[PDB]
Amino acid sequence: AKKKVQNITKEDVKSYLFRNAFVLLTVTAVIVGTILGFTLRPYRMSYREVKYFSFPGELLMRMLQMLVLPLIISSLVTGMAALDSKASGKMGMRAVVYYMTTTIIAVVIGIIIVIIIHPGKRVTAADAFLDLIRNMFPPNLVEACFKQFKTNYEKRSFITEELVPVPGSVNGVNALGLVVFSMCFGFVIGNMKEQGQALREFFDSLNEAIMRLVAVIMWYAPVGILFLIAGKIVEMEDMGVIGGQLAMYTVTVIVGLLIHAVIVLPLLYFLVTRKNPWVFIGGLLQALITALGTSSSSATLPITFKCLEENNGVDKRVTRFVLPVGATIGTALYEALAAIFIAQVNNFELNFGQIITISITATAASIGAAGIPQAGLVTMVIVLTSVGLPTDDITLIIAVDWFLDRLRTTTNVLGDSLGAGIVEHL
Amino acid sequence: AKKKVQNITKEDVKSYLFRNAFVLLTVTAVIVGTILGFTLRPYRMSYREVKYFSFPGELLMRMLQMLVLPLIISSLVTGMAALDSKASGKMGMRAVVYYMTTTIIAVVIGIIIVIIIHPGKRVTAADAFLDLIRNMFPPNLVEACFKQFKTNYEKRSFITEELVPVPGSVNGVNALGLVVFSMCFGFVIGNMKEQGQALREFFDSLNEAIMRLVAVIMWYAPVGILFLIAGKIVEMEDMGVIGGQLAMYTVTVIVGLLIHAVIVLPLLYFLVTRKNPWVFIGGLLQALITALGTSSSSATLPITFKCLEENNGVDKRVTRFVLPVGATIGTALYEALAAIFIAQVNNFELNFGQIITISITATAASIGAAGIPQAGLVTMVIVLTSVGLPTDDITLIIAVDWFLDRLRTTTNVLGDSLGAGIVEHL
Amino acid sequence: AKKKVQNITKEDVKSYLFRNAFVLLTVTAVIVGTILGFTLRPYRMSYREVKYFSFPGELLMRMLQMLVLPLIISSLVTGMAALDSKASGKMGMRAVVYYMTTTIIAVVIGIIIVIIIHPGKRVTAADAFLDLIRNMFPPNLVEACFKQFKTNYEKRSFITEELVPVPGSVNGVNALGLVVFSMCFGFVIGNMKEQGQALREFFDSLNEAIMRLVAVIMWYAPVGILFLIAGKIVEMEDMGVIGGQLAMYTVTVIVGLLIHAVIVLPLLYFLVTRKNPWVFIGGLLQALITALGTSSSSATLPITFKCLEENNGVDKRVTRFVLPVGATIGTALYEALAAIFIAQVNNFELNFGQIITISITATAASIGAAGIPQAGLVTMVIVLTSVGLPTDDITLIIAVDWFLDRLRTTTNVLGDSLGAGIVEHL
Repeated sequence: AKKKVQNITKEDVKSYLFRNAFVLLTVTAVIVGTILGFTLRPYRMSYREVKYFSFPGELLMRMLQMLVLPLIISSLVTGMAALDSKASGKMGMRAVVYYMTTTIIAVVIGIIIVIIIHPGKRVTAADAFLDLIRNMFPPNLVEACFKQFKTNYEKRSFITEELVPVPGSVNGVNALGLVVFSMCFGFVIGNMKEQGQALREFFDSLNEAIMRLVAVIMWYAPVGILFLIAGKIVEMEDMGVIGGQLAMYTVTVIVGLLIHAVIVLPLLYFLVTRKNPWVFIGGLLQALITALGTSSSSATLPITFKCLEENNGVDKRVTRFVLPVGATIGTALYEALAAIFIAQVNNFELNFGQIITISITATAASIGAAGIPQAGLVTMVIVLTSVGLPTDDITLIIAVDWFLDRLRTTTNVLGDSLGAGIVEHL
Repeated sequence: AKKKVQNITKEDVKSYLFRNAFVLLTVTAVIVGTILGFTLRPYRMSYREVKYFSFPGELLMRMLQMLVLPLIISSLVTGMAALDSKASGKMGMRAVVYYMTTTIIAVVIGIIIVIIIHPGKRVTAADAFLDLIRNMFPPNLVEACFKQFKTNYEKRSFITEELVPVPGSVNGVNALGLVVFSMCFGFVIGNMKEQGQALREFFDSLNEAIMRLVAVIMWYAPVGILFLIAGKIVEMEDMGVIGGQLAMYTVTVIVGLLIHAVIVLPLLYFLVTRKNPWVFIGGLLQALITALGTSSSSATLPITFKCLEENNGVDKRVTRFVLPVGATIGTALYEALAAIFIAQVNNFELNFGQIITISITATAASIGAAGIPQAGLVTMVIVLTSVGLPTDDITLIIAVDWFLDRLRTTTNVLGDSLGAGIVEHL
Repeated sequence: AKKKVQNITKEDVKSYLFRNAFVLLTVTAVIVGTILGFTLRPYRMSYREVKYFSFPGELLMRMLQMLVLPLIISSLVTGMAALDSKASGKMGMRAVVYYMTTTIIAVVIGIIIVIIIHPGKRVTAADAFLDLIRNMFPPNLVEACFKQFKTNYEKRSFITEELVPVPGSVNGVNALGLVVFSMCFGFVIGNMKEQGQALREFFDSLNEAIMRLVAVIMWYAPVGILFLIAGKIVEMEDMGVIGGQLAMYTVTVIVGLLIHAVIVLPLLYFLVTRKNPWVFIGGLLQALITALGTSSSSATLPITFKCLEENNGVDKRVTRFVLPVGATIGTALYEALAAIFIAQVNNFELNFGQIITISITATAASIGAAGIPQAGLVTMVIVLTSVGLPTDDITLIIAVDWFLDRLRTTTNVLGDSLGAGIVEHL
């Protein structure tokens, strides 16, 4: 093995460097930012100076929270429009219901994990659920863009001392109502065979425009993350506790992802398929390695097709339509983990009623996240804008997201292949 | 007569039940809601409990006030775009001017009725008219979505004690500026013969999408109205006065609709046509019966064409273009009645200056209301959002709207047929 | 010469009157408004009365600040989309870079002039530049529509007395972020050869719709300006100082425009072309006279083509693509002059840090102003909404804009012809 790399060590790496430039550049940026923040700590310097130095970080944050809304709305509209055309039968509905219930299982197991292990170091619950149910329908799109709905207590109703609710408003970004409206509108427009042809192409072109808008603006990410890390490290005190907290987050996410991959998914596969998933893993290991390496679901998609066609012994007839609609419709688990950790870090009360609300917000946020490989930053922007919490804690959760992205894409390919197998069985 | 129904009484009603399911379901929902509210009155129960019980009612209200804006704007844009194409001559302008002046006569006679009979049991007038004239042009669409313009008095200007005006803003929904901007934009895009072809189809497809969005979401109306009635009945005290007020509203609306149908309209018909409208009624009674039964103007539209073609002795040449543009461009009278009653119920001052403002708001609201048969709820949402008054009083005015809808559609078919006759004469 | 006009004095002026009706009507309206304001000054009359009288002026202002946003966004989107198609090579990028650097030279020379002559009679500068850099990316389009970002000082941070910044928001219109987002989106959609074909036509049709929306609504301008002048003259006291200030503005703008025309532009032409610009002026004087007369760049565009083709001895090959993209992509100088004068009039502090911000705002505002000849009013609305200052001072700066428009169009044709020559040389 070591002899082959000693024979291939010739000076031809420029093509490989250019093909995988983004990951190396962002890793180097993170490393240099951490080094600069550590070495700039002794030099005491003012708050105005730290804002001046760290401006590009929040500038990148501002650009991403520009991109948050049109990206998700247009991508989900396009996906919903394409779902009806490709999945014209009952098996497509079966597949989407299967994927919905699997992601519900993922989010509930994740919330149970975060409740029981505590990674961080009716009075409101009923009100929180009530406000979520109301939040599915904000006043309209314009209000949903910049403020949510939140119940208050005006204390003057009706010898009268009670926790009387009263309507109120809270600023932020209301994705949940927006995302559900987008889902319904996409379903309606996809129900069109010919009447919606003109409308579908315009939204698709807008979707591709937003795709390349995200793509071109992401080349600024290295220096922005560099400066964000450098600015945030020097102003944050007691590095030991934050390091312990980020280590606990890393352990929590890695353990949860592996257990969801290798217990609940094999169990549900064996429940219905009644076959051995180990042979499936042996057949698909090549595709899994390719997904781990490239860290791109779309790039390894033909590899997955060929692997399931030749090695896994899967009938090819079902494969053209279940996989693409499923890909467009484990990300929710990671969103919920990040959101609950962010809520826990800033000493919030963390009631048992808001946990379900943040779980639903996270699972709705990740439906139309992006088609880019490195979608961690945009997803974190989505969830932090939808929940309203401050978005300054990006650095800690993105300092390790490069490996979490490989884990995300490998879990995605496992889930997609097993869904293809289960719909082949049905 | 009774023998025919005794011979047709065979057990084949499922098709008729399915065809007219919506009206029966909503009537049953209203009846059961009234019964439940009456029987739940003795059981004393808390305000939090009543909000919990009545949540689906305001949930339906929230969905309708979502649908209020895109529905009206897109429907009116499509109607204005189609008006220029179908009505390419001076007779189309004559017809639209005729319909505008008839609806002005309707709204003014309605406001005179509500002033003189009082169905309910320069200091501001000039300012109100000034603010309406300013309100035709809000800052822009985004501001018009969620807040209007309202003049205030800051009391500190220029030995200086005067009612000095000062600009201000009031939250709500500004339909009037939005609706007039939509009318102007639709006229401009309809002036295009070929350049606006691409833009027209996109808006038309969006219009059909909103049509079926309203259609699919209306299947939730029965249970929502059930719960709204049940929640509102139990919290409202002194049922006698509210029953008297709703009876007075019913008498007012029915009397006004009949008098506008059988005095002013026949008088203006005889003024120009110089013919006997009684023969017209005899010719069109079949179409009137069909409109009363189906309660759908679009469904009885071919019936109206065939009736005017064969029985009324009307030349067919004019009929393809006057009727459809007129239908798209008595509803304003009912909107004004409901709005003035809602204003009178909550003990508002009801100055002589705001009556013209609410009349103009109502007549602008009903122009692009909907194409659905049961458009009462959406129209009430439109007017209550455009005026800013609370939208909790829907139940009282919709408890009888099933019969008012038949009256509305029969008045609409009378007006459309008489307009077709008058433009045939010209 | 005088004999020819004595022979052409026959009574055929109705065609000329109709062709140039707008300028004569607006000049007559301004004159009559000034006369009415002067003669109504002795008649003392109340503030409510003056608002009643001057309502149509701010009504016109409201309509223009309706038109401000869609006009600029759609026109710039269309221009950016058309730029890539027509300018498919490196010479188009060279031309746009040349025009950008020329307009930067214009705006900087204008700001130096206004600083040195004073036409009117790190604490914030660094903060102002920081807020401008942040302002390129507002939260999103909806927030950018009605409020900007402005830094504040909360005075409670960390024995702690410092000018600590804190984020804040200020209402208005945020064109800069909107305009830069529009530029980027237009570039992205213009990069499409076939995929963006469907999206481009819809935006182009919307652009033409907005064009004729501006055109049709401008027929109301005469009476609106009449009433605005009449209302503003009578309420403004000490006419002498305001007359001196407007005379100083006229001198400043005319001197700056002529010096930018006949020093810096000929110098840069001689630097690269190494030819005599006087022969160029002799060749193009016919086109310059036509531009001065018609005051329309588009109308005299074929005249400019024929003049450069036959008299200036310019190769025709380059001329189809450099001129149109340059026209769509001296106006910035006039915008900056007007904005700095408006800032100076109302006794603002006028720090050395906000001057660059207002210069950048003005130069970004004029990029997608309009294609209409009399675009002064709309441009002033653009700049006053983008800066947030009151928009009541339109009358003083538009009382002479008829001649400034001829100067603007002649400077535009000089610049376009010299750019065509310089790109022919390259």
